[PDB]
Amino acid sequence: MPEFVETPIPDVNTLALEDIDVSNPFLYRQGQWRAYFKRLRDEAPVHYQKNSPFGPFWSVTRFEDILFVDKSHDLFSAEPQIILGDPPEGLVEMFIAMDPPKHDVQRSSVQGVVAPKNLKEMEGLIRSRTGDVLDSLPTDKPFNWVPAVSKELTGRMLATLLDFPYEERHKLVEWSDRMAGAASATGGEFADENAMFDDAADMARSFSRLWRDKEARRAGEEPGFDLISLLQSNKETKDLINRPMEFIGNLTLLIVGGNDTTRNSMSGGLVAMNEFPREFEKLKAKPELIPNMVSEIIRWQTPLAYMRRIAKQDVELGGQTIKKGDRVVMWYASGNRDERKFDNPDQFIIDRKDARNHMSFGYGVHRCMGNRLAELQLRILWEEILKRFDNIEVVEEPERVQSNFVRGYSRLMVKLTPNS
Ligand code: HEM
Repeated sequence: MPEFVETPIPDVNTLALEDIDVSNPFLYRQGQWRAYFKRLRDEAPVHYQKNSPFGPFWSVTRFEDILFVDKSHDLFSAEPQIILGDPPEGLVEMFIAMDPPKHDVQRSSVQGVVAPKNLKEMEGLIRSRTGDVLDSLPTDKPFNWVPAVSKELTGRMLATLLDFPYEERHKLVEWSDRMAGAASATGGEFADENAMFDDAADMARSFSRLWRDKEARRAGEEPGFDLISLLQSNKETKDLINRPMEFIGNLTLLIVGGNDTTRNSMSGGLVAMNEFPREFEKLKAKPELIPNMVSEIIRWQTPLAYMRRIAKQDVELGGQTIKKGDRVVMWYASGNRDERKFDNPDQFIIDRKDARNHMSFGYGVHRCMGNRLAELQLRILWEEILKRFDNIEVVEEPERVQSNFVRGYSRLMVKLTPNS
């Protein structure tokens, strides 16, 4: 797979409609994504690009149209992939890229790990880790929030969800980064197929051991609240290792789904607060805004820019005809900035009344399974921030990640001022 090398993105008004290529993974880093999507929403809301490095595709960029595509599982398929391109020549079936009814069967089998009753049992540990992390950070001198907080809290969460050995939690993050980030799939920075195969093999050995280990301990160990515990308590799933593709798939999806999304929500809120510092004063006055703010963070950031589908038949949309078999990209990042839905869509407004109606988790049968865990982690982060810090300043332009899919930060230099 060829690497994507950064070059300067031209002003969108300099281009013919036919030439707008929103698969470029530097649109986010260079700040051009907003104007590019505005033009599409306004002049070509259902747009066909016949020429791209990932092959041809439709872009759907308005909020209401994206809702329709996402909810229309009768017209659009999630199979075989939901990223714009393709993973390497043969690398792990996951229910995010499956249609009902098989989709439903697989998702039902793992969804209890994020049931409300279950999340209630994790809350104390999340809060204690969050507090410990924030207590460890330097004050009045800049540090990189991305490894210090966002990645650190996330890797700990991911290990808790499996019962993954805590001292090896980094491997979950690294394995997930390499998959999420294949150049061939998302225009991401990872171009070595061999390292992916090694990760795939190593992750399958690691999961297979942890399963056999936990079976051995469950003898007389009480089950915890992790996914593997729960799967080996439900009679339908207790044999899951005897179906290798479903076993590796469901576990991998859980880890990949919550890895960069939560990390980038955790980083993105500081970026939005730094761009609209009045909001942080508003928050300090009205701390009961935290739950609505979490929604507004998630909007505003939109951690995953899109999900892709294939048209099961010809479909009329936005004054066009999507043909059977065409790839179709639902641009959440565009829909969350659609002024037809959200007034002043680029402003971060903690008390925005319809923040909860964001599409960052999508809608329909694939709507994010981990949505409540993400919201719980983020509320707790901000509760714990608000107890400790009078200000939280970003001191350098953030470095943003190369990807058409992930909307994230690799460097975020922050200076904290304690309250007393
Ligand atoms: C802010 C954080 C998150 C964002 C923005 C996010 C976003 C998404 C999106 C856009 C989808 C597919 C939606 C669609 O196709 O309509 C999805 C699915 C999924 N997410 Fe998340 N997610 C986040 C956090 C999490 C976490 C923490 C986990 C796991 C603990 C997770 C697990 C999943 C899974 C398993 C699915 C597949 C659901 C299915 O296909 O039925 N997500 N997520």
